Amino acid sequence: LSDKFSAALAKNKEWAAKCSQEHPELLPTLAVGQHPEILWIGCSDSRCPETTILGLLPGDVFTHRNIANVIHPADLSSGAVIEFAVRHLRVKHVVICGHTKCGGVAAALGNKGLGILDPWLIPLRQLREQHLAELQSLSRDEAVVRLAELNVKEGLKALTQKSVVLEAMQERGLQVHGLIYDVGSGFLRQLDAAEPEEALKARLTSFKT
Amino acid sequence: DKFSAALAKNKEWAAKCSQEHPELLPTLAVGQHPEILWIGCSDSRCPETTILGLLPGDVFTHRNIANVIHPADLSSGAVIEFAVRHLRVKHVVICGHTKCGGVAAALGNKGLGILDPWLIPLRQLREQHLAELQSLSRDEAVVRLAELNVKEGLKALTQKSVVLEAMQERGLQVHGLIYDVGSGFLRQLDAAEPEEALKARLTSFKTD
Amino acid sequence: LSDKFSAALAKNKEWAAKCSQEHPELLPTLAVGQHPEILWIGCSDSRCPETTILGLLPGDVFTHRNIANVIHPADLSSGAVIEFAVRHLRVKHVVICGHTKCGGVAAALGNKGLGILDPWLIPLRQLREQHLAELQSLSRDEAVVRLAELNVKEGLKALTQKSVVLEAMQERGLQVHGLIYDVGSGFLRQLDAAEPEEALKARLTSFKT
Amino acid sequence: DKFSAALAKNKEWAAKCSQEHPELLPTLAVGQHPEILWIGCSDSRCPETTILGLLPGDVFTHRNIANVIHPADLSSGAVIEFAVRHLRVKHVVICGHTKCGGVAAALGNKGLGILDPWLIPLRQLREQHLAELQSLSRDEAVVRLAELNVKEGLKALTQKSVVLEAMQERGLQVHGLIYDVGSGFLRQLDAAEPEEALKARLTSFKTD
Ligand SMILES: [Zn+2]
Ligand SMILES: [Zn+2]
Ligand SMILES: [Zn+2]
Ligand SMILES: [Zn+2]
Repeated sequence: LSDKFSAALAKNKEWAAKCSQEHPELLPTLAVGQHPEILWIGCSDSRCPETTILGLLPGDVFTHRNIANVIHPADLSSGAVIEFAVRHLRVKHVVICGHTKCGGVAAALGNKGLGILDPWLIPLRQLREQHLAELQSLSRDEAVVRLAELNVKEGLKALTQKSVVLEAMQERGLQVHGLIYDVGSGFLRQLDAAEPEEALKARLTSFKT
Repeated sequence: DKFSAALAKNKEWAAKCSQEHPELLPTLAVGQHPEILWIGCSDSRCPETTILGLLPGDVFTHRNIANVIHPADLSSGAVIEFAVRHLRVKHVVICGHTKCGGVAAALGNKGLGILDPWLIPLRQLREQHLAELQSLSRDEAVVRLAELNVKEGLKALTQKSVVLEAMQERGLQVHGLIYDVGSGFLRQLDAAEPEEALKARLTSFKTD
Repeated sequence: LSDKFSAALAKNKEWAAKCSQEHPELLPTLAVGQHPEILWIGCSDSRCPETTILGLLPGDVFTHRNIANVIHPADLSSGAVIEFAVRHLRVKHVVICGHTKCGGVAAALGNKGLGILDPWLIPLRQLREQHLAELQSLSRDEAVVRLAELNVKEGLKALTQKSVVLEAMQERGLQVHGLIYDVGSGFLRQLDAAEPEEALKARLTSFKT
Repeated sequence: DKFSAALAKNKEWAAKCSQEHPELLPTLAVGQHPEILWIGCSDSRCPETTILGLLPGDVFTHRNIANVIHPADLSSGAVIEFAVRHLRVKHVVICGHTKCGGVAAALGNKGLGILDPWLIPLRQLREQHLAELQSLSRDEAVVRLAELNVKEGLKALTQKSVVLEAMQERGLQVHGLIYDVGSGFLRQLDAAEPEEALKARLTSFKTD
């Protein structure tokens, strides 16, 4: 039965042939330089390929995907992506997308040791501690969704606790957005993700350099 | 507004998926079973699922600046642990690309703030291969250092007990590619190491 | 003659001579194996050498020192020290020691960009944002002290959001302590670092493996 | 017991310091001017200020498991930036030591949880030098890998623009030591590199 790696390289050649036949200017024009307007921070989960689920093309979405779309404030991996997207490509939108049935969110609600995943998941366990009574009042499936939403909202806070982001929000109206992707339906939903404007004033004072 | 345009295109895409693959999304909701972990660049021109002609559920994905594997990076570390031990992917692919902004940054000497520590592995390869890279044009050096970065990434990937375990226990394979953003073609890298190399790595890294 | 490095190697040999003369069994007995009962997490600040300011000897204090004694939850540097000290050496005490006139705490209350220090100092700026009204109500010098104390208390919280620490606290009565070192007087003062008992219960539920 | 005993000994030490160095604490109350950055092991037997016969204010200090320099580690990165750029230390010392638990862990094949990613650089040196280390006794291998770790750390330390700038601008020096926990003596390591090596590093790492 088929080697999925070999099958993928053959499907890549078919995709390159389709590009050459249907849109022969697209890839050569993108090779001159990318100009995406969107930074996507989402989960590595194979069911959440940003460009496919958004109905977009190569060149549209600058992408970071990690376990459970977690923003550790001092993580160089997300830190370097955000610096490059915001300062160098000047994206207009930063999207943090969580998803239903997230294995990283579910791991954080369990109490099994998962080796190197344990430090990675600490931010999710911090949210679990802070919201423990609320999460215990929900079904397992509702708790995984609620913690996924709380994680997206906390990530948007962490994202704005960066001078490069606050500068872009003041200079060009950079927007930040929280989404949940429903792996069962294919639909994205927006999170309210409200903060008092008081919140951003304190953050500006505390973080702009 | 590209954000509101993308949400409208998402709804259209999800509706079309329900009509043209009616079993896909409901079966994916039960559980993912991807056979491939892709480690690639965040570059907007390298969306793994589209360039491979695949579907949602096929590729477990990590994308960062210049597809760099720092040995002790928890972000790539956690992805590799989850993909290899929990999802049991059969393939790990590191994919570099032509016209990589991270590779180009590393060949320059401009300070880029938080990017500077991130790009150290590329500058280590630049130092190690300095005569070879200086013998090339800037455009040729950006390709060459992209290739050297993929090959070094495959070494870093295999200096992990979780990977070495899966290679011996269940035949996990690792692969290096370069994506040409101008042609849409993936090229396989030779990425040769003597078998002697994996023996010393097993001794040095595999834990009980 | 002015070279502090060569002067330090000469003073090292004088110190080795003093050990051989005054306590000839000490270093050979320590060479058999270390048994410190204290893990110290302090600032790199040259004024805070733990073994000297505690009046202790080599072998007494397992030590981590970093900029402003910051505990990033997912930092492998502090993570590995804590794992080794708590699980393998079985220390009885973990001390987080902040200090007066901390340059890292002062940096976090300023708005100058300090390159690679910026991500490192984010937890201090998070405390600044959370306590902004309180810190703005104080003099510059009082704010530097207050933020230094808030940083030690936040570090003790981060330290207990680790299964290895919670396990040792329950199984063998490991204790954790917050101190401030006054660089001008040489005195250590203890911080209260009391938590509502609800807090510790939720942390056990949320973090113990 | 030992915690309350240490607080009482602290007060006695501060009282004795006021009598035997009456200018020291009042000068330190206002600031610090150490000329040395020490990067050493957390090992309780390697307290830098004590083994150097120095005082508070003399040694800006970073201690971690096995004195490992991960190139992109923000913990060591932030210390080096602060010491070199802001305090303008004249010397950076990396000190390894005999009977190092982290070095010994890297030569074993037991899984140690969060220590495993931390110890990768030691296992990379073990792989690179495997034949040489297998030719030695356990005790000789622990010393040899400790020395290889100090030398690799000095390379990582100099692959930083802040260090290279200080070396060129103000003659910052870097030094590798091994501390013998049994004798109390520091030994200097030869730590030779072709001058060719530092030139390629300057080209590859110094920001304009
Ligand atoms: Zn997920
Ligand atoms: Zn790239
Ligand atoms: Zn300090
Ligand atoms: Zn050691």
